Amino acid sequence: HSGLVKMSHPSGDVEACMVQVTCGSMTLNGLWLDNTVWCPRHVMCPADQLSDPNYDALLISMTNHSFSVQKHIGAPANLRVVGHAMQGTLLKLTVDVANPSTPAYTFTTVKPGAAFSVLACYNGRPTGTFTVVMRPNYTIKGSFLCGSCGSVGYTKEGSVINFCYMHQMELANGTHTGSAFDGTMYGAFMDKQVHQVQLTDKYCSVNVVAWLYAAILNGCAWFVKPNRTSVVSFNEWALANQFTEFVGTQSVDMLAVKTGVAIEQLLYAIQQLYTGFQGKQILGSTMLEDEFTPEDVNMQIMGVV
Amino acid sequence: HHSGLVKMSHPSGDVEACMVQVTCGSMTLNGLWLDNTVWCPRHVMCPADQLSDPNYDALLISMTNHSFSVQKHIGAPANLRVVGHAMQGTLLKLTVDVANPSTPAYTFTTVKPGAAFSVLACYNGRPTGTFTVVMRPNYTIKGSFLCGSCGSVGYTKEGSVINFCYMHQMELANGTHTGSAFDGTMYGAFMDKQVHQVQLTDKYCSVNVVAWLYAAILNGCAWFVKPNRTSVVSFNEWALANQFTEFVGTQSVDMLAVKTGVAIEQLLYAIQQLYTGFQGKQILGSTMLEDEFTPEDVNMQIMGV
Ligand SMILES: *[C@H](O)[C@H](C[C@@H]1CCNC1=O)NC(=O)[C@H](CC(C)C)NC(=O)OC[C@@H]1CCC(=O)N1C[C@H]1C[C@@H]2C=C[C@H]1C2
Ligand SMILES: *[C@H](O)[C@H](C[C@@H]1CCNC1=O)NC(=O)[C@H](CC(C)C)NC(=O)OC[C@@H]1CCC(=O)N1C[C@H]1C[C@@H]2C=C[C@H]1C2
Repeated sequence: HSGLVKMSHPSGDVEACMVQVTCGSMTLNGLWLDNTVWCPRHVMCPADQLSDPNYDALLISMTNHSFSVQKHIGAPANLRVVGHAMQGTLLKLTVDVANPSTPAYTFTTVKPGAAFSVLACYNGRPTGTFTVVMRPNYTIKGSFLCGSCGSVGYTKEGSVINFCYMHQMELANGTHTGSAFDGTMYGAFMDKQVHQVQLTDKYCSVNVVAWLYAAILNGCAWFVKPNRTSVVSFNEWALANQFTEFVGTQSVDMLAVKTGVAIEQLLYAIQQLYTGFQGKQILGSTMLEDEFTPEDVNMQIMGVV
Repeated sequence: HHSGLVKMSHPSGDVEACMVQVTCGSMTLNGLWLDNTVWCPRHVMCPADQLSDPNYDALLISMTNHSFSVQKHIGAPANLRVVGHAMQGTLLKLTVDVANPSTPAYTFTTVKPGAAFSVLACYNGRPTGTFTVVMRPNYTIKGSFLCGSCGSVGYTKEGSVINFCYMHQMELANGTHTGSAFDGTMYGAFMDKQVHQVQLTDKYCSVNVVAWLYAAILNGCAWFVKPNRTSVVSFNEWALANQFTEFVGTQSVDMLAVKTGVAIEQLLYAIQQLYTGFQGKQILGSTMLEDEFTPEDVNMQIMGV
């Protein structure tokens, strides 16, 4: 065993922020921070109108009294809405009570290849947690059912929660996408119930490098050769072979120092392994793995945060 | 026949009233003053001899409120007292004792590749020029910035609301530029330190090339239009093999297709042929594909939408 698992942040601080938002006949989840509740704006749309909503007119049609916000877990509460606004694909509802359990937090956009934790919620109740990597095509391979919209994704730096994702939709191929908290959708997606052009996914090269380092840290290094491929040369190759371009980080550099294996050795290895594992395995796998980040490998195997 | 297309920025007056000079030690740059907050690049704290690998966490802890001098030069001049300081990603959040009386209605958003925004280029807190750029697919912009321009801001405008999307940070080796969003993340994989950085490959923005071909058709230049069509799905496979972004249609593109009667798929086919060479002909005075004008630019400037 590699010692790697899909590891999420503990979810308790975020659980204490989750609420149910109802607007007429629709209901979904919201995030209660300070005096604000964030939720997907399509809670305003009638179920027979999700294909072509005019969110501007829907917002005008609403009053503060049109929204009901309920906290179900912990100490239950019904929150009076005293203001409402739209930002991109999210609603910003102002409530009369500040969440007493508001954690230290920021809003940040997550980048392709980076990992974050998701708290899956239904009717304002947390039901599970998992971690995903933002794919190069700005989808995530998640697990979301009807009623999950408004479920949140986040990272944590120290005690500060960095909210990066609010769930909106499932694509035809079964992957998922949603909004950052500036209200933009990830990728080119729109929050309407129409089939949409979803872009080509790629192998995340930096994460494949991290995984090969995890294998070396486990004493599995049959694929390591003296041969090296430069970052520039690898990146020209990656463009032709459905890999993201490799951008080194201090986290990757720490793996290189610990193992004594240079990044360029693993970039050469990836080019060979992409043509076939030749009947061999790496960490029990016969294919490249890009769902573990350099930070994952440093933390889980080396204890370096 | 001049197309009627120019690089058209928003009037800058609303944003000029928000620019300030921020000085820390012997480093100076520009800041954005909204309500009681001044945003600026965090490398204002870094000594000029330390920019290659700054310890920004240690630098921030060493500062006091008195380390920062904030001055408004244009309009009604003022020297603003800093009463709090914090770091959000690659930006500093300085709290000042007086709210900007000229704060416009505003939001913070992230701009996506191919989208246009306006830039107010500033030096020592003084606006000096305005221009418009499109975010490149490698998350750089083709700007015009010199020493002292950091903290210059980019924005779009929806109605009277200014959507701030960019704070200038650096110039890359190839002469292009990049910066931060106001969540503090750098665009792309870039880091705000003075070191060599991998530059991802740029691509043609297919949606903008399509917009430009519609501009040509609207101007009576339609020799490249044929009955032949390429589907979006087929074009996007071709695009990944030819350094184009994948095409995602929008309502703005659809408006161009309806006005001209030329289907998107006809222009996707045309792009594929034109990319191999214009065969000695010109389109709107050019012998190569143009991707610096958006569907919205064409709708606004040519059809007057
Ligand atoms: C919000 O809770 C919900 C989350 C979804 C539900 C299933 N899994 C999820 O992650 N979001 C939606 O239902 C959104 C709402 C939009 C953004 C206004 N719609 C959505 O995800 O739609 C998916 C696709 C898009 C086209 C479409 O009709 N459709 C639904 C599928 C499901 C049924 C089988 C085929 C169609 C109908
Ligand atoms: C802030 O005012 C300033 C704006 C720059 C100045 C020139 N044009 C701009 O856009 N920003 C900087 O000086 C930053 C500071 C960093 C982020 C701490 N550095 C910067 O822009 O460096 C640019 C230099 C000069 C041109 C160039 O290629 N380059 C990058 C360095 C790094 C590699 C080693 C030498 C070259 C390549």
